Amino acid sequence: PPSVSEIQLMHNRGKHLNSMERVEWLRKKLQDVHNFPPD
Repeated sequence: PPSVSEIQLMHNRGKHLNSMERVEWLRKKLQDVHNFPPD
């Protein structure tokens, strides 16, 4: 489980900075904001 699976295999995360990951997944995870139409 290398960098290709540091997402699904690694939930411990924090593998580089990840702060660049977070702010992105916020919008696909917080409640994933794409659900505005899919309400």
